[PDB]
Amino acid sequence: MTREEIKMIQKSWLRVIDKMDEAGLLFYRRLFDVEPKVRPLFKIDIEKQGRKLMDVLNWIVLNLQDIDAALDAARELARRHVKYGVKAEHYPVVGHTLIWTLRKMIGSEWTKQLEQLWTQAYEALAQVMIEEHHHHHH
Amino acid sequence: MTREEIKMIQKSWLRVIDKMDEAGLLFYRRLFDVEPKVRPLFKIDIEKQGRKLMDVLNWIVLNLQDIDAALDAARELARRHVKYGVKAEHYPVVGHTLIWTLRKMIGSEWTKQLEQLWTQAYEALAQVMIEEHHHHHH
Ligand code: HEM
Ligand code: HEM
Repeated sequence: MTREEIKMIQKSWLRVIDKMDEAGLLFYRRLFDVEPKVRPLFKIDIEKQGRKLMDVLNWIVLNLQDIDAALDAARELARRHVKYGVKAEHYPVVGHTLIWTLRKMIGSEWTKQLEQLWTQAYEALAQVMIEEHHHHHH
Repeated sequence: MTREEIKMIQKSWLRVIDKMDEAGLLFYRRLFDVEPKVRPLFKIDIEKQGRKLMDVLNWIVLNLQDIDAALDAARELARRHVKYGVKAEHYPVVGHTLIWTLRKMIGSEWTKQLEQLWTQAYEALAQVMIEEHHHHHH
């Protein structure tokens, strides 16, 4: 997840916080209208102090903030790559070669699911590093 | 990222480690055949001690292990949800309602990019929690 991405997530979260109570009511009312069967899981007076919307939003945001902080190490790695002469345009071919090599080495135990997981993991990490390359790239 | 997912990633990583040197050579040879222009970024004798494949694989795996450990808190949250009477089948509607509410509250500042980021973040967290529900679900 890139810095640009977490920034726009945080900004939209702040927008909801600004209208927190209104947003929370809207969430409950929509939830119970689309799926009345979950209504009994909540207090009869749940609108008065329940915070379902924020419970979910805050968990997401707090988790993403932890992941973003951890990715500072990847940004440090990218800065080293700048110094190695590596450019943002080089990341796709390394990724393709990574998957090509894994497919070869794992053989008949390689699966579409594995290919997807490794592809998504590489692509996400590469996107963080590419974002850093762009900042130093003169 | 679910426990099932990180397990299959780790298993495939162990398979590569078993043939680490062979895999590393294959990676370099493929890389330089598809993109000879990156060859000068590497030592003339890079096959002898370079570890590009493992450098990338290990970074991915070590990052994913940290995220998996952090997700123990989400599994704890899911266990509480089991006790609240929540079922795996309830997660989609909460997610749809989350996005519906954000779209409403954010209005003309809501974007397809924001919708995608929030959708993916919710879906991923929900998948971790659903996996836990399945274990307790009698
Ligand atoms: C997600 C992608 C990548 C990851 C996780 C990664 C990881 C690493 C790591 C851990 C090192 C060891 C040195 C250090 O920590 O600074 C390294 C070195 C290096 N990487 Fe990467 N790298 C990635 C992408 C690339 C790309 C796209 C290239 C382009 C050719 C590249 C070329 C190099 C070079 C030239 C070195 C130093 C020379 C060497 O180790 O032989 N890397 N990389
Ligand atoms: C990713 C999805 C979800 C997240 C992050 C989440 C988060 C939370 C949190 C932080 C709490 C406060 C209590 C605690 O920590 O145990 C809570 C309570 C609760 N949640 Fe969730 N939840 C999610 C999905 C759901 C779903 C799908 C339902 C189904 C209706 C649900 C119903 C409830 C109920 C009934 C409570 C306790 C009663 C209340 O707080 O009013 N949650 N949830």
